[PDB]
Amino acid sequence: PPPELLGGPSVFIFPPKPKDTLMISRTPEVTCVVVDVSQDDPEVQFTWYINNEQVRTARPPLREQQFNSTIRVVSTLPIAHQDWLRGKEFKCKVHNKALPAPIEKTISKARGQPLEPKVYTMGPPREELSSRSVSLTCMINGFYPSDISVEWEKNGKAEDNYKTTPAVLDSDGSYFLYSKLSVPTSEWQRGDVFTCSVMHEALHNHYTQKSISRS
Amino acid sequence: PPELLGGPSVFIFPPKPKDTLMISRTPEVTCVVVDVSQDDPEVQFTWYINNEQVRTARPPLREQQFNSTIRVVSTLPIAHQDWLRGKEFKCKVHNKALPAPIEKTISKARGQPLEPKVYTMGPPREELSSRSVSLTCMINGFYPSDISVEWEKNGKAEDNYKTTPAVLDSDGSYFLYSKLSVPTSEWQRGDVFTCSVMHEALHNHYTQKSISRS
Ligand SMILES: *[C@@H]1O[C@H](CO)[C@@H](O[C@@H]2O[C@H](CO)[C@@H](O[C@@H]3O[C@H](CO[C@H]4O[C@H](CO)[C@@H](O)[C@H](O)[C@@H]4O[C@@H]4O[C@H](CO)[C@@H](O[C@@H]5O[C@H](CO)[C@H](O)[C@H](O)[C@H]5O)[C@H](O)[C@H]4NC(C)=O)[C@@H](O)[C@H](O[C@H]4O[C@H](CO)[C@@H](O)[C@H](O)[C@@H]4O[C@@H]4O[C@H](CO)[C@@H](O)[C@H](O)[C@H]4NC(C)=O)[C@@H]3O)[C@H](O)[C@H]2NC(C)=O)[C@H](O)[C@H]1NC(C)=O
Ligand SMILES: *[C@@H]1O[C@H](CO)[C@@H](O[C@@H]2O[C@H](CO)[C@@H](O[C@@H]3O[C@H](CO[C@H]4O[C@H](CO)[C@@H](O)[C@H](O)[C@@H]4O[C@@H]4O[C@H](CO)[C@@H](O[C@@H]5O[C@H](CO)[C@H](O)[C@H](O)[C@H]5O)[C@H](O)[C@H]4NC(C)=O)[C@@H](O)[C@H](O[C@H]4O[C@H](CO)[C@@H](O)[C@H](O)[C@@H]4O)[C@@H]3O)[C@H](O)[C@H]2NC(C)=O)[C@H](O)[C@H]1NC(C)=O
Repeated sequence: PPPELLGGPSVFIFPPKPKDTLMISRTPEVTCVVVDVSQDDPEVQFTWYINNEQVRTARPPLREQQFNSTIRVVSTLPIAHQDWLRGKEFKCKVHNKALPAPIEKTISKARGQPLEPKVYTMGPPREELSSRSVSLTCMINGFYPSDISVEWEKNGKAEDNYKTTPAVLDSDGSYFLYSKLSVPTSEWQRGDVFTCSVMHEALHNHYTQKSISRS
Repeated sequence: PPELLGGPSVFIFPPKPKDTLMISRTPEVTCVVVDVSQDDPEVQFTWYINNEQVRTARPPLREQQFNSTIRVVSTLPIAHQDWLRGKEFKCKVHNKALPAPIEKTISKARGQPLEPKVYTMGPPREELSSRSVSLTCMINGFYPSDISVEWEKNGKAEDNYKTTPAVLDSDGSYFLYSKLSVPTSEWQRGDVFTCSVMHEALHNHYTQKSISRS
């Protein structure tokens, strides 16, 4: 017994990944997803706008049959990095015969003066040194907007064994988060250097890093 | 199960960890019904614990919404141990517009509870030139994710702290960090600050860790 789809399709819009918007070598994209498209009225057209001016995307929509007997259609719009970072509004309008009227969704970066992250590394608590692994902490305070990218390296090589908290709204309207890298105690004790790297739009060259090793 | 488009929807919410973990408080499970129509405003709730029907003394609260709908809230006070021992709480929602009653269930995450490891860390040396410094409480290795974290100075509750959501770690336990912002002058003169944690895996459901310059 398939869905009745009495309301017709629904549309959702998604922002680009922060790392894509912050790296010139990458191509950030805004994405418009349409769900609950019926087999009977399967055709979907997208119109894209930037600040209410129509733009073209050179990528045809991706159409996918779903388990619940519906169709899902995805339109992707590659954008200029500064269009996003300068706060322009991106709009997608969706056309479908099952719709009483075209559906519009809009998205843009959070408004307000960007504020630079202050990045700090902290070593393992003394209590932890007796275990097989220790925790290295990267504290990242005072940034805005919340869009940010955090990674860890060792010897110019990416580290994988880390977890980062969601960004948290602080009392002054800025955001903070922490990232925790788990490393073998032997690596810490022998003097390996670990680096927290951060990308955010308010940083010079959108990049900063802070290192830490046993003293 | 027959789903009505535009009809009411139900969401169920767990008790607050601090309520569950303090014998003096009363934890409650909450059932919220939204998109209730003006034409059919009456909503009845039935509650169950492990499928045994129970009564709540709390009449449902009906509230008009800015979006022209009605929202109805039902609160079920529960025994601390019913939550902590993993019983299933079920709310069944009755409304004339619904083709069938809507049911939602909730229970504590299953698995051996694991005790949080609590650590405090002082401010980065770089902050010392500022008018305020950040004190960090790192809390690792706990399960389930239900936890309460506060800060004190001597014995009084502190202001100006924020705590991250719990994050799922690589070994399936959870961690979080809490940040307390204090005047640099207070830190420099050796004031004592305390990170306090309540979690079901702790002895007496409580532990704390202090931090000061000396
Ligand atoms: C039949 O089966 C269908 C398929 O299963 C099913 O379709 C689903 O319908 C749901 C609604 O009925 C719909 O639910 C929405 O989900 C939103 C989030 O979904 C993202 O994450 C999900 C996992 O949690 C994924 O499953 C989704 O695919 C989606 O994944 C994201 O996709 C984007 C675009 O691809 C992607 O970004 C892009 O990534 C690429 C790389 O791949 C590049 O980097 C691009 O640059 C980049 O653009 C993300 O990576 C990816 N994210 C993740 C996590 O993976 C959710 O946000 C929606 O909630 C909002 O709306 C509801 C109700 O309207 C509100 O109650 C709720 O509060 C939310 O409100 C929004 O909140 C915002 C602020 O927080 C606010 O700003 C917005 O304004 C506000 N929105 C509005 C206007 O309300 C929503 O729940 C779901 O996505 C569908 N599933 C899929 C797979 O599409 C269908 O329902 C079935 N039909 C029937 C009848 O059963
Ligand atoms: C008309 O207007 C109404 C009112 O705005 C709209 O109703 C909304 O509908 C949404 C869905 O359509 C629904 O979204 C779900 O949200 C939940 C989480 O919501 C919590 O957090 C929100 C903030 O982010 C709040 O706005 C919500 O009110 C809710 O807050 C929580 O409330 C709890 C009970 O009061 C409270 O419990 C406390 O702790 C215990 C309870 O037992 C103690 O007793 C204590 O006393 C309690 O206070 C929580 O602490 C409190 N939490 C917070 C953070 O404040 C979300 O989980 C859920 O997402 C699930 O499902 C979606 C799919 O829908 C899925 O994508 C997710 O993966 C996930 O599984 C829903 O998104 C809103 O909650 C709801 N808003 C309200 C106010 O009820 C209507 O939608 C509007 N109608 C139309 C047509 O537009």
